[PDB]
Parts: sequence; structure tokens; C-alpha cells
Amino acid sequence: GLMQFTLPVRLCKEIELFHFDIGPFENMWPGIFVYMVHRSCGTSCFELEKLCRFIMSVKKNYRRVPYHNWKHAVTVAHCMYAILQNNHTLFTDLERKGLLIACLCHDLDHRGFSNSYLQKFDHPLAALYSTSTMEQHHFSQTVSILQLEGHNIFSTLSSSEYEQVLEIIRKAIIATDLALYFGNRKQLEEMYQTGSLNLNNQSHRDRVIGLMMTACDLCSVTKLWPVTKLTANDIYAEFWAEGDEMKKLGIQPIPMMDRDKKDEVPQGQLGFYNAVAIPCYTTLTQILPPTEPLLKACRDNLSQWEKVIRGEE
Ligand SMILES: c1nc(N2CCCC2)c2cc[nH]c2n1
Ligand SMILES: [Mg+2]
Ligand SMILES: [Zn+2]
Repeated sequence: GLMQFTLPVRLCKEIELFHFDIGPFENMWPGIFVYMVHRSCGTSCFELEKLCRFIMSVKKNYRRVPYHNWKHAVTVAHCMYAILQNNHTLFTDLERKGLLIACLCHDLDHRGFSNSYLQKFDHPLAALYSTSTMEQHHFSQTVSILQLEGHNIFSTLSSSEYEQVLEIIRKAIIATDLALYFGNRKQLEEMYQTGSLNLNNQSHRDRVIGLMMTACDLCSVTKLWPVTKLTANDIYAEFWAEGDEMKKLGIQPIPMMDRDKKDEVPQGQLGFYNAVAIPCYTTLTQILPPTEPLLKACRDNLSQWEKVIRGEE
């Protein structure tokens, strides 16, 4: 009960900032996550023995792929931690519990390929789950790990609270399907502008948690430029491997995924910032004003990519 996690002074301070980088020491990531759960939720939310076993089973079920890996999981959970900490009173006890776990689990057993590649491959998962293929798999994997003996971190909840938290986690993980983000953001835009957005409306909360999940999932674009730039290498390492696998199926991949067309990357980043990232953090900042640093950091990185195109780097 009286066993607090403490981080070194630089991490203790920097971890509260949206643009915090979790660092290259894998062995510190579990402790960073537990630290964030204790401050975000309470030292009582989870049985420490159970939580540690859950975290290590989650780590084991992330693969050694360039980007959709254990580091991404903890990076996305940290962004959620920063949003929750800057929006203290807006979220329930169950929501703070659910969302950090949802974020840690959101890409469980990712193979580094898009839903599109699975469907064109005719992967078994594409037969089992026609839409949000990988996201339905990630949630499936989460429930599987929760059901391991000694791994049920929610055991102290009532039947009804247990069903509420697994329903929060399911929707949160489904929302990380970027295909669903466009419609979700549009509806949130309409609702915020016409003034109908109502955080006591469960369907409205769901939408807002969805947008937070997109924002945390894309938070690579909200880091300082050196982190953003080096993470984009890992992202494109996966895209190019998928492009190679598309070519093996006798399909010319979109230029984004074609390693012959690396020149077109900087312009592809502009499109992504303008079509996805900027609108995402804009709508998020409208609904949750204290998340503005994510929009500001994102705009700064767009400017850095414009400088790459103008050959100034
Ligand atoms: C281009 N496209 C991207 N998305 C496409 C699918 C999901 C991530 C990203 C994400 C981070 N940086 C990116 N650059
Ligand atoms: Mg995903
Ligand atoms: Zn992800």
C-alpha cells in the first residue's frame, strides 16, 4: 500500500509535459507506466502484484516491429496520462483506470501491417473481423490477457463496473482505427459549433474519448522535432515493408508505402498533418482547452516539414 514509484528528477518533471519522450531504456518503461497509473488513478486502483504481471504479459504480446511495438504502447499511454492530468475533474474513476490500460493495449500483437494489407492478403483475421480488423484483434488480445490467472487487475470492481470498464476499453481501442477518426471528428466539430456537445450524454463522451485515443495514437507528431523526425523513420520502415508485401501480391502500393518514392515523403507528411493531425488536435483543443500544447507542438512540426521541402533541412 505504501510503495510509491519515484522517477529521477528530470523524468519526474518532464513526464508531466505532453512532449515527454520515454527514453531508450526499455527496463524503465513498466515503472514509468505504474508511476502514471498511481498519479492518474491512485495507488489503490490496482493490486501492484497483478498490475506488474499484466504489464509484463502485455509487453510479451507486442512484437519486435519498427514502430507498432511496446515503446509505442507506453508512448500512447503517456500522452493519455498528460491529457487526463491536465483535465483532472472531467473524467470518472473508471475512465482514468480504463483509458491508460486501453492505450497500453491498443496495438497488442500488431504485425506492422494495415487493415488494407490483411484484407488483400486474405488473412484469417480479415474473415473474423470485416472492419477495424487489427483493432478487434487488439481488444480480443486484451481480454485474453485479463483472463490469465493472476492478471485480472479489475477483480475488485462490481460486475457492472467491470462491464463498464471493458466497454470503455473496447470503444477506446476500436477508435484507434484511423478510418473511423474522420467521421468522429466531423460529428464532434458539428456538435461543438452548433453548441449541442454535452459531456453528460454517454454517446458524446464516447466520441470525445475516441478523439483523445486518435490524439494519443498520433502523438509522435507532437514531440520535439528531433523525436518526431526519428520516429517518422520507424513509421516509414513499416510502410515500406507493407509496400514490398503489396508488390509480392502483384499490387502497386500507394506512393506513401513505396520505398522507391522516398522523395515524396515530406509532401506526404504535409498532407497527413493538414488532413489528419492538425484537424485532430484543433477539435481536441476546442473540446479540452488544456490540450493546446499538442496543437502548438503539431503546428511546430508541420513548419519543420515545410522547411525539409524548401531544402532548408
Ligand atoms: C504519415 N502517415 C501516418 N499515419 C498513416 C496511418 C496512421 C499513421 C503517420 C503517423 C505518424 N506519422 C505519420 N505519417
Ligand atoms: Mg493501431
Ligand atoms: Zn497505435
